Amino acid sequence: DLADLFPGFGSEWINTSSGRIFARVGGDGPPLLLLHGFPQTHVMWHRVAPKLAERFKVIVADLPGYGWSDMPESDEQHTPYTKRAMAKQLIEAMEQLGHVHFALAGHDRGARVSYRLALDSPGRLSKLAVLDILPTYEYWQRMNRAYALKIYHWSFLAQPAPLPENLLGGDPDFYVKAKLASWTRAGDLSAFDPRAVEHYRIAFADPMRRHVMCEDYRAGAYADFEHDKIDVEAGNKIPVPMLALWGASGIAQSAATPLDVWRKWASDVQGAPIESGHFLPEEAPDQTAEALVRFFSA
Amino acid sequence: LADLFPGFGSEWINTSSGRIFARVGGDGPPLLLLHGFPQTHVMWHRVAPKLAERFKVIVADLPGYGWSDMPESDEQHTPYTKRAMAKQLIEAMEQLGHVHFALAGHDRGARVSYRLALDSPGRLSKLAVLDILPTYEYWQRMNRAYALKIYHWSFLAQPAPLPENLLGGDPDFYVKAKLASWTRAGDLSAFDPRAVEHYRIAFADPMRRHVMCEDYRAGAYADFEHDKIDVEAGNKIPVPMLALWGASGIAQSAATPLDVWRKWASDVQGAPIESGHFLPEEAPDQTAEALVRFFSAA
Repeated sequence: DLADLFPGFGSEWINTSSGRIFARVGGDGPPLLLLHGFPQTHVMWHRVAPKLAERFKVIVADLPGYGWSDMPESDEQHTPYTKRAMAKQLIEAMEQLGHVHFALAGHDRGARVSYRLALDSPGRLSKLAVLDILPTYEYWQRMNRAYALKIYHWSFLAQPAPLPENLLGGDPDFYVKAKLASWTRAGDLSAFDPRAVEHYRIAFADPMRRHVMCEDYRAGAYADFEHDKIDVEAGNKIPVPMLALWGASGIAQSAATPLDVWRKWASDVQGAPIESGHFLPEEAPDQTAEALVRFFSA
Repeated sequence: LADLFPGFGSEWINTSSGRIFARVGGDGPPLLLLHGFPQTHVMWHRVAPKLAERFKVIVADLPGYGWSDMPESDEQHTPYTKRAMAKQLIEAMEQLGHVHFALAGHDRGARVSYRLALDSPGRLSKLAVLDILPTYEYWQRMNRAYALKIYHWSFLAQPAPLPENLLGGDPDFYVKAKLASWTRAGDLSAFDPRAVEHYRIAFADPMRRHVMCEDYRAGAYADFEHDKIDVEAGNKIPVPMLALWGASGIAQSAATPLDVWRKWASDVQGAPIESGHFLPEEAPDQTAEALVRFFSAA
């Protein structure tokens, strides 16, 4: 019994060669794909997608393996949950809608899908927005005591199965709520819509879903990092005009500005802090929506 | 629970910070053996008998571990800082009349030991640390590879009750996962099954698990801070010390251990042992011979 947090939006099951993508679709105008991250689902956009739906066809997609999207069978390399493979799957999903050139905003894992998409297939993107991430390579290259403690879950969830799966099963409700709360500015669940939290909680209550999320982070520690590394060493930069938003108290933020990081990764990047923790579209939807609307409006 | 030290006495030693449980046997110069995580004093059951031919062997449960009392922690995890555990073990040895003693530590117990040797070198005749580098060095070398190898350093250091809640769902799984994963063989075959029972039973207690996390929280914070002060002040252990490490243990990853220990100790000798992390259980002969040789010399 989950709430419909996108009234007026349609519900689409988009067939891909790797399984269905679930999407809420609303609005008209240029296509804009919105990708959620961990440990959420598409419903994390529920406060900003209506604002975007004023000017765009907004596709609010569950990542491969997340939410109501099918979970592709993983392999030893976690291939389907590498950002390269998710980007390819979402490109195929977007093609099923006849969208071969689209705007993309991603948050957290979905933002990693999104910059990887921009690196692999920049022709697919009109403009890219990434919310509160640095490239996965940068997290791993900056790995030190302080970051290891802050994003312990990057190493914890990347442990070989079934260690994180089994530990996550010890208190999945506590864990997903602890993640949501601890990454907000508030430090509790008060920034979230209780109906959205229920979406996240139900998704996280499913051990197969939790395993996918670990596959995602295992990809994030290995193949995703390797893919990123190849780009850094080749000097490959995202040519897609890009917006990098981050929470003043979000994950990506540190002394050195996330914009300065992305400038090494993107030829055309503007950025701005949002007074927010990690969950920009829910902790600060008005500031987030306006930033995206302003950046994507063309 | 099996008696793994036949002929060893049992002592509950009062300290200001709770009772320290220890098996005591042998005769000769006092030698304190300290276990680590997720073990208890019984991990010495294969080497202490040989040690007890030459030494008065005191096989203690760390403060908070095994059958030692669990001082209530605080927000700084003070009693489970290695500094505090060392002071409590000094007290305990004082109760027995041992103001100057030999000390062999493994894992967390080796962290207590080198901290003891930095804080109160006059208390130590000689020091052996088994399969560790200083906590500072683990954190200073916490790159992507090492963050994945010892993810638990950052996972168990997460604020309570996060790791405690995950560990509580299936504690047997985690303690066995840890014992297995750090051995050469990657399973539990190196361990006396009766010893595993001791470890599993200790780990079954939620308060014991909490202490373990407190240990790791101190490890991520106060312990690191205390180490940082000493390295950045150039303080070196002046106690003749033996560093043993497993060729397949934790210490050997991230750094060549003798090179690291030479920065920390003015009189250090080193020997790898073909073993995983659990030198005295995976390589009891080689470990006991190295310890006897080292402690019987000067």
